[PDB]
Amino acid sequence: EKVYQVKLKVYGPVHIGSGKIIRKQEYIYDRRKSLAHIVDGPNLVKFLNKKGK
RNA sequence: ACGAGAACAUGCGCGACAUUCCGAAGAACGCUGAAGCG
Repeated sequence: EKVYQVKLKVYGPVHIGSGKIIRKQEYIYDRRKSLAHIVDGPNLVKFLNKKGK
């Protein structure tokens, strides 16, 4: 059995899904900075509970 | 005034000794998190 090393050169963006979709409520979108902060829900909820927010 | 009268078919003695229910054996074969775009 022969073996080879596959080199996938990405000429177009590739999205292998994970079965999980989030909405703009779940994560952060700084439009002016144009950056999306992916956050985890439990930490945000506990932070808001600590801050009373 | 019975071929009769007594007279335990009895005594000591382990169904016991040696033994692997093991030997061989892939829970794996195929399987794009993807299709349409409203």
